[PDB]
Amino acid sequence: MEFLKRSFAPLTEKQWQEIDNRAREIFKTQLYGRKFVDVEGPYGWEYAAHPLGEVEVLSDENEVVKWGLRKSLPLIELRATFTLDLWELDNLERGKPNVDLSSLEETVRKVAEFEDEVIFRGCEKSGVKGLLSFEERKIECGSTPKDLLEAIVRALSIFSKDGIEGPYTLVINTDRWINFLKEEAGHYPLEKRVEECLRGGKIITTPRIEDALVVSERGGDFKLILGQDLSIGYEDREKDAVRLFITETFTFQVVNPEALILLK
Amino acid sequence: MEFLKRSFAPLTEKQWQEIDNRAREIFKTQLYGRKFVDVEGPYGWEYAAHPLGEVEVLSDENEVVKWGLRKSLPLIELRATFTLDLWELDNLERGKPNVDLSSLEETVRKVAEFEDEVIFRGCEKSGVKGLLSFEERKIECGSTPKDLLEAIVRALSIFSKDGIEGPYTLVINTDRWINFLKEEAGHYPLEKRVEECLRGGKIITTPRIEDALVVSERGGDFKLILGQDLSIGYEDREKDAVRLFITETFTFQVVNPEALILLK
Amino acid sequence: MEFLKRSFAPLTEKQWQEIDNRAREIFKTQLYGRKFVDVEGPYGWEYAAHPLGEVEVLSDENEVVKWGLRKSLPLIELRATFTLDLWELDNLERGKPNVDLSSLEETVRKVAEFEDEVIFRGCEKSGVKGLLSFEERKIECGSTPKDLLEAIVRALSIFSKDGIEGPYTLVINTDRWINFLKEEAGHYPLEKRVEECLRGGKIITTPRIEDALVVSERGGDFKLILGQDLSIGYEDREKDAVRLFITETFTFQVVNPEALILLK
Ligand SMILES: Cc1cc2nc3c(=O)[nH]c(=O)nc-3n(C[C@H](O)[C@H](O)[C@H](O)COP(=O)(O)O)c2cc1C
Ligand SMILES: Cc1cc2nc3c(=O)[nH]c(=O)nc-3n(C[C@H](O)[C@H](O)[C@H](O)COP(=O)(O)O)c2cc1C
Ligand SMILES: Cc1cc2nc3c(=O)[nH]c(=O)nc-3n(C[C@H](O)[C@H](O)[C@H](O)COP(=O)(O)O)c2cc1C
Repeated sequence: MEFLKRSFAPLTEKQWQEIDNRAREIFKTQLYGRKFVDVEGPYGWEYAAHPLGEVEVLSDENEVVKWGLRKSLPLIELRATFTLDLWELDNLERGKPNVDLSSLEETVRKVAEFEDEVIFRGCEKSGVKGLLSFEERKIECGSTPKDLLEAIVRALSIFSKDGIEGPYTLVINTDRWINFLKEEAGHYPLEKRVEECLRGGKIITTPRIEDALVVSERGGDFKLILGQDLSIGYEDREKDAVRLFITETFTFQVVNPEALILLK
Repeated sequence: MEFLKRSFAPLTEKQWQEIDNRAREIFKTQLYGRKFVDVEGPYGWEYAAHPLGEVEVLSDENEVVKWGLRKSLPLIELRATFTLDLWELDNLERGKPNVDLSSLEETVRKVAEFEDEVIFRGCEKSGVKGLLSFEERKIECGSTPKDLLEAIVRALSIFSKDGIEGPYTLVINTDRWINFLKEEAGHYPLEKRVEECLRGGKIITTPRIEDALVVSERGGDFKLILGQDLSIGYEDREKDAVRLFITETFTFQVVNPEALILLK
Repeated sequence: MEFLKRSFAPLTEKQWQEIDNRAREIFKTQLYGRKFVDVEGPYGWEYAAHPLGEVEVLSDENEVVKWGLRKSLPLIELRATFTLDLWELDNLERGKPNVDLSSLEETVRKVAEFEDEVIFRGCEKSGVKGLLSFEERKIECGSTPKDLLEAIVRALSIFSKDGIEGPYTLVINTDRWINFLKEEAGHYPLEKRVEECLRGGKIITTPRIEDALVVSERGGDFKLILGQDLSIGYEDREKDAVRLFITETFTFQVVNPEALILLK
């Protein structure tokens, strides 16, 4: 929106859309949190807190007018600034297809890592509890593919007991997955066996957690509340480059922990 | 709305509307805060916090992704419960015009006093700063009517210097006003002189502050944010009476302190 | 107009209009000169001098081609620059109602004081003669309200003798007015008596002169020639704030001194 001072940057429309395309690609391929959680629609740049629907009573028991504050979740606003050399973008205007945007790539990766850290591990300052903070939803597993399949079927049985009925995904670490493939030596596609024992589910390999994780895709369980989605604006010009920034206002909420099962 | 479990109370429509009329009368005549502040429209029972439009940066200066929470004002939810004898309301159904509602009257007065305390003195727990907490907007005065008129004209000059241009009101204590009338012995109507020196303003006498107070009615200066306006619901029936409650979700915000001048 | 480089400032339309509203309020409430003088319409940013309709003959008496320059009043162009923190305005974009504009307020007050100094006391460098520079239009007065009323009726008689017939206003100092009220102890509203003896006039209390002053509102007596009215533009960005400026091109002319009577 107009708060992103994009129209005041010394960048043409083509340069802005190239930066936007690069950031969108990297964000789309590196936002592992947004692959299984539900994303609540942006409420605007002015959104400040998400209602938790609770009252914290702070009055004495003898008082006649008993009152209390309303519990809410404050929104986390992040701004990561990066400088892009202006001569390289002017070369983009000259016809250069491969324009150097390494600073933009690094900043986008850092922002995606920060958002995934908030989603998975949470933030204590903002009051958000991540996926990995629900220890009561944990079941053990082994390093054998048979152990993984048995853990998956046990997780499905737990989901059925809890009333969770929907598509299931396996959020497993990349290295762990690489290893599980290693003990699978020609017998059958391990990914296909996992998907079959996931009742037609899919596998999400992410370098954001150490152990594995199983969630249900039925929806309405894992909200990602957005005030303003990932956006790029302009701050100032440092006489050789332009200092752009990536901003996003958001919070996270695990509504139903029963739709979550941690392995190992 | 339907959260107020009014339809489950053993009260007919006539009894509910009599209770509502009595509460509305007492609230209308005893809500001195709502006589000069601006009332933002109710946002619903689900409103939790009012955006302050600020960011509290909580990241280190060396971090690449600098972030911060969004500042908001939590809503104060108050519930004051009262029991009304059911036989008296059934007598209301018999044709009794003067039905005993003394408990309702006392509870309404207590709720109005609580809201005015929040508006004027504020609450530290909820982060609201009241009118009387702005000491930098204070000018001295005397116990002589001439001193009051001079203080009023000085307050108007201060308002003109600050750019505040609108209708002005005098929020003075009842006893103080009674006294100022006492030193006015037949010379001229003191209220008329005050209103003339207020540039056509009016006088609000309230037993909610000790000293006097001057505000401008131009609007957009003193917001009273309402989530749910003053409403009456039903909790339970104590085998002889019905335990009804008065609920209200609200917060207060002094946007422009320049529209406020405290006397004495 | 486009000379005010407003479109090149890192401010959205909302921020510009908030700054404009604040400046307009303060200017409207603090421009005591523009409350009784006639304001000639803006002639544009290119206006340079106001014709006085005179010729200053600079040729010798023996010359055959006698010539002379045309007398004019040069326009006074003022630029007062102020820096507004950009983070506070971005908070305005976040939803903050009370945005800090203290620098803007101080600069607006300084500009208003400068314009009133030009109007009342005048400038010797630009050739403008202010209201207080007409000593031949002076009548004595006293510190008693009766003395003020007698001075007002004498000023009206002088106006009638001079042929000035129109609405009359009293431009009196704030402190002086406060005092005159002080000697008025319950007898009658002194402002009403002054307005009645002003033949239905009004009272303008200003902290811009020491003594009092009486003028007629008939019009066409006190011109405030404007080239460009009070406007706000943008100069540069100091890497944290934006250096905006307030500009105005104007001069002043007392056409008929007979429409002016100074008290004390
Ligand atoms: C701020 C506040 C909010 C309350 N909200 C509710 C509510 O949503 N539902 C409810 O039944 N009681 C509510 N109450 C009151 C009590 O929880 C309970 O209903 C009852 O009034 C207390 O009865 P007791 O004296 O047996 O504890 C609330 C009280 C306060 C002070
Ligand atoms: C959470 C957050 C919010 C920010 N919001 C703003 C803003 O609204 N406007 C702004 O100009 N800078 C904002 N910044 C950045 C700085 O305030 C400033 O603009 C600049 O980026 C810092 O430059 P410095 O290295 O000279 O301090 C924000 C930074 C963070 C971490
Ligand atoms: C620059 C200039 C402007 C003059 N303007 C006027 C004028 O507006 N009206 C006028 O009657 N005479 C004007 N005069 C001339 C004298 O003021 C006067 O009219 C007459 O010509 C002189 O006669 P004298 O020889 O008796 O002085 C002007 C002369 C000069 C050099």
